Amino acid sequence: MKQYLELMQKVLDEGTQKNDRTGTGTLSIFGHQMRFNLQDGFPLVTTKRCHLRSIIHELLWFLQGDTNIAYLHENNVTIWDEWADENGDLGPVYGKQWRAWPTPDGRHIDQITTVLNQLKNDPDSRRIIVSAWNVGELDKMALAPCHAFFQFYVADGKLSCQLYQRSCDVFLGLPFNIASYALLVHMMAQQCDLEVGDFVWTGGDTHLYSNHMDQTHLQLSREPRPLPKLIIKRKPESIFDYRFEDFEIEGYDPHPGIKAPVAI
Amino acid sequence: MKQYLELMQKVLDEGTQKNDRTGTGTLSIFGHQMRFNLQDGFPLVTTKRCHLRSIIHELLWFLQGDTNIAYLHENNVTIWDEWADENGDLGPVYGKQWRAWPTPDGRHIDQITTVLNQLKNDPDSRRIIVSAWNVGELDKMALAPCHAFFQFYVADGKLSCQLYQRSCDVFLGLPFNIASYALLVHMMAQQCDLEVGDFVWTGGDTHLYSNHMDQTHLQLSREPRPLPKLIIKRKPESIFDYRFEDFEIEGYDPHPGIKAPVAI
Ligand SMILES: C#CCN(Cc1ccc2[nH]c(N)nc(=O)c2c1)c1ccc(C(=O)N[C@@H](CCC(=O)O)C(=O)O)cc1
Ligand SMILES: C#CCN(Cc1ccc2[nH]c(N)nc(=O)c2c1)c1ccc(C(=O)N[C@@H](CCC(=O)O)C(=O)O)cc1
Ligand SMILES: *c1cc(=O)[nH]c(=O)n1[C@H]1C[C@H](O)[C@@H](COP(=O)(O)O)O1
Ligand SMILES: *c1cc(=O)[nH]c(=O)n1[C@H]1C[C@H](O)[C@@H](COP(=O)(O)O)O1
Repeated sequence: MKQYLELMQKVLDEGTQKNDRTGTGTLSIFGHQMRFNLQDGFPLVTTKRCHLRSIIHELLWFLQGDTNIAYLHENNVTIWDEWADENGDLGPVYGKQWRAWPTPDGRHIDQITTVLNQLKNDPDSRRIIVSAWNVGELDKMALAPCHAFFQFYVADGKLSCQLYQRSCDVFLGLPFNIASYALLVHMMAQQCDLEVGDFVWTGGDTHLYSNHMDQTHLQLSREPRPLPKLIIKRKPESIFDYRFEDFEIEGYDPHPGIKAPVAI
Repeated sequence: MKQYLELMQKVLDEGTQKNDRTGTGTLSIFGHQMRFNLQDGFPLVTTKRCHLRSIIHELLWFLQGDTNIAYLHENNVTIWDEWADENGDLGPVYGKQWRAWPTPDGRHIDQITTVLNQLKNDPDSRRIIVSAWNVGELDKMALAPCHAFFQFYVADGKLSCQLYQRSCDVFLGLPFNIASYALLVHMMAQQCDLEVGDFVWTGGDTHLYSNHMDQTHLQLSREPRPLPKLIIKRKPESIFDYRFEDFEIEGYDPHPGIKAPVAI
């Protein structure tokens, strides 16, 4: 995508060399924003082939309130393998926080149900937020939340969403993240009888790993193609009733995929 | 300031009319980001006279972990009066969350001290964050956190900070929020022996209240003056030991003040 390739180039041009947690080294910038008019098409990267099944299953897994990779494995999704324990658990990550944020007194808050009811009963609200950044359970998570905070917004019958990503691996994670959130907005809009608006992505530490330089240069030489179109084939009784089988992508004609190692 | 005045014009140029919680009505845009290089000068609005006295006291109050307006009152600051109860309490708002975020297992996390330790021992960390968005305690708060989540970053010996403000009253609140955080960055940098970098402001629902329109156009007809300079006269033993008297703002020649009603 135009704005994705531009960020990719910006990181190369203005990035500072940093020794990161993995000891791999990164080139990074701090503070960046992008906006995607979802009406213009589904923001799935065309300069390299991305696989929807992993994106879709991870999102459905999140909405289930699940934190164990078992489900992901039943569907051949291996993206979280390197951080799960002997028992396949990742800790109280995204899924647990979305559906059952634990209160200090033992209760649990379901942020997704709250958000649904807000979009339906009070769309003008400036508090339609979901946060995965639970400070009191951070030490129990396999990896701290990358996409950690998002807010919904409704104007002119259109639903927009802004994500704050504290840490962003531009080559591997960013394409997944954008598509995952674009997808959720479509599901939310469908469940709330709203049209899709914009997806605004805001990043904190935005980086390119040193061992992704070749892959980046390769990708930067490819011309972006027209964005695909998402089609939801069924309308479930609720936001928790979607299945992988309900999503179809039309007109996705990307450039060949590019392989790259993950920083553990 | 140039960045601030451009934002106002943007809200006016592409904002949508929205109804709101206060019943006032607003002109609103969703998603915006601006950057202030702190080395260029202290970002205190010059197109209208701002009162640094209240900005400073509110910040020291936050750092103390206080949520009762008594302290503010003994210092003649009345900015939080309309939301305080009979006892002057605001509930577990900013001060409490920054200094004592309650965990489900009975602990309390001091996010300010943790951040300070991170800046000293692991400045390259991508997790130097402070969150006021405690989902489990939102129901006890007089008003949900407007400036809800901020992240620090270090590069080239300079300290940067990005704030995600979920709701923003452009005319009244924003000048306060910008100066407040720029002040926090200076204090943090002085404690960690770092230079001041950039302050990146990101907003969710950014709006102008319907009853601030005349004031807004009056302000926009003014030319910004040179930014003032911030001088810290002492280096306290801890970030919690600053006093109002340690700060001095020089070269501040603002245009006349413009009064506007606050929406409760
Ligand atoms: C974001 C996110 C979720 N995640 C989780 C997640 C967890 C830790 C991380 N760590 C680092 N260093 N970068 C990441 O982007 C990252 C992402 C992902 C994990 C792996 C792949 C990945 O290896 N992608 C391959 C496809 C492999 C496959 O289809 O199985 C690719 O080339 O695209 C993508 C996303
Ligand atoms: C942000 C923030 C902190 N706060 C708290 C705070 C709480 C609720 C809010 N509610 C609304 N609708 N807008 C706000 O900006 C806002 C701000 C402020 C509160 C009041 C003023 C205010 O009345 N502005 C006058 C100040 C006069 C005085 O000093 O007493 C001004 O002309 O600036 C500014 C900041
Ligand atoms: C985390 C997972 C995700 O959804 N998106 C991402 O891009 N990432 C990346 C960021 C970073 O490279 C690594 C997480 O490491 P850290 O916690 O920031 O040190 O995965
Ligand atoms: C809240 C407090 C602050 O520091 N700064 C702000 O700009 N505000 C504003 C935002 C909004 O106009 C109102 C809070 O209302 P709501 O919770 O968003 O409905 O005060």
